[PDB]
Amino acid sequence: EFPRNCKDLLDRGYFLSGWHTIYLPDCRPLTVLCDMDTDGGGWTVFQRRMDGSVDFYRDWAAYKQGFGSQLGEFWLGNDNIHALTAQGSSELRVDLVDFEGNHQFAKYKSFKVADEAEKYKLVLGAFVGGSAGNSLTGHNNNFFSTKDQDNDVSSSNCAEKFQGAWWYADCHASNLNGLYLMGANGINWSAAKGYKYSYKVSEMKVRPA
Amino acid sequence: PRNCKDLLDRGYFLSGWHTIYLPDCRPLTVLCDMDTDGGGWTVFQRRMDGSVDFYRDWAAYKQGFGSQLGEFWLGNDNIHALTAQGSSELRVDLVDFEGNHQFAKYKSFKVADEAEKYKLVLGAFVGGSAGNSLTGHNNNFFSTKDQDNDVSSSNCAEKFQGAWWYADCHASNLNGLYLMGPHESYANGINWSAAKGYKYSYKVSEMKVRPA
Amino acid sequence: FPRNCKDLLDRGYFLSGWHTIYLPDCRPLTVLCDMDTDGGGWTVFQRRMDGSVDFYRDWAAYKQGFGSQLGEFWLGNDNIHALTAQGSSELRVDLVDFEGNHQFAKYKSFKVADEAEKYKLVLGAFVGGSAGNSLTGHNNNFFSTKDQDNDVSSSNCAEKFQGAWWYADCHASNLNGLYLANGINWSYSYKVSEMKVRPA
Ligand SMILES: [Ca+2]
Ligand SMILES: [Ca+2]
Repeated sequence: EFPRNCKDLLDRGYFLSGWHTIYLPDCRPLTVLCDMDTDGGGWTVFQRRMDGSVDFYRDWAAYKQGFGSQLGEFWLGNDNIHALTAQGSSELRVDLVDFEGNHQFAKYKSFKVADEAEKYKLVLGAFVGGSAGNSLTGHNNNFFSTKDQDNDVSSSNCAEKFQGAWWYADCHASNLNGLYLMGANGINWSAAKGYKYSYKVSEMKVRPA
Repeated sequence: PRNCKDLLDRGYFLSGWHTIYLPDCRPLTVLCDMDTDGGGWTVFQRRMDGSVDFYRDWAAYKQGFGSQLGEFWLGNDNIHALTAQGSSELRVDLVDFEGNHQFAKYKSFKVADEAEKYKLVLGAFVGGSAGNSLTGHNNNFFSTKDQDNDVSSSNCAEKFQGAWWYADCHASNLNGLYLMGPHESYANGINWSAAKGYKYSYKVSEMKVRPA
Repeated sequence: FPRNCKDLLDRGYFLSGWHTIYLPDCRPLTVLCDMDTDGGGWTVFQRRMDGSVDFYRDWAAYKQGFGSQLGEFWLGNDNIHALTAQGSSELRVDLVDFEGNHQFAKYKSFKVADEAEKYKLVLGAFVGGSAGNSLTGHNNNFFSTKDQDNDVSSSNCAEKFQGAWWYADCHASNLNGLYLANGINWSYSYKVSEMKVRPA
């Protein structure tokens, strides 16, 4: 019928991950990538990196709308992410695979992204656990920044300096939306300042708690 | 459409995911191979990079798991449903690490219902450059690490890390660990034996069926 | 209602992906929409990326289309003609070399005639692109396959360069040639190729 999230789809027999249309709070249809395999399944994937084929060094407008390909890398769009997390309580999961096939993850108790008027402010709950480490520690309430709209608290333009949009505060390292390095490689996710971690694949996803 | 063959006849010339309806009319999105050996094949297993964990339990293999964007096991209940009626042929398409396509084709293929433990009902091997690795596997029950149904004293699924229609296992199979060996051409990816004592490594595998 | 990827883009489909559009004869066709590159709304009719698909096929194969939505494909000459038979359409060729460098070639006008006209190439001016005009001087050329030689060269161009294309008097391989230099060639070897159209 009118699935409201990937969890509803999973309950309806959809055991394989894939794209499906779900209906947002205002019933706006949105085709999203459902992770039906990982940690119970029913996760709506809003970010995916895997080979650096997609340019993520985009402006505010692009991140607002979303960009990329369903066949590969993408950013679902901030308005969409806000819409997906505005209702109820949602948990955040970050799934990563290093360049040797090791899967690692990080999970957060609650995750919400405010609307554009609030600069897509990140409302992040407690770090639940995960082999990947808590790279988003202290990021609760950080506003979103893109190369053309610096809403971070650093003297440098974080989004430019780390070539990517994120919920920056006082930036010191690149993140999952940074440049996909080739020949550190891929993208970074580290909980320890001064130490980078290279991942080939990244997926940020949400599911009602 | 009740299968990919109906879709092919319907004009769907490109391989890809489409919805079909099992006998009970319950919809199921399946990967159709419309290119290989005349097209119309319904793919129930696909491996390509070892991104998906195939060391799963009976419940997992029963329902199916993985991703439409990559590796997956369509699900034994689904596979049974797809092969329960009439006669279906089985095709296994592999690609080694040097890009060479190899295959194995069987005259008839069917997976029994869960009641009969998804027993493999395999007809005659009709040829294929990949060799007949399923030789003498007909009537074998399906075994997963948690649901042991082979005719051995050991739990084959565990020893070779992977669910399969084991009898008395000897080597790994298409559902085993996707190895990352030091050598790319051999002892890498997944195994399918061309003949007895001669194992070969494959980077990609697809198991598919088509009504005969 | 959507007649092409531009219609889909305009209706909220911002991510590239496969969607159903309706051709002039109203028959549905699932096509790959590039919603990202150069304004988006491009209908991709050819894609190469790893050499997994055999492109050395006959007239019938190229006429209907072949390949996989999950990878490499040729949408089909009848479909390409159908997609460009009305109004004016732009052609874009997006390529990626073996190091990740994206390059492109863009043409102001592009159309593939019907089968009676041997899917003749109707190509407008080269609007630009980092990849250079490799289709230079191919306007009005017929499409040729290994079993249907419609070129002007004494030899069988499609066979000689193992791939179907709008050959004149062949001299090199093209985007529909053997995927090996590695990969495919465009007047330079590339790992990924996408040919796409959008109404102008
Ligand atoms: Ca700043
Ligand atoms: Ca046993």
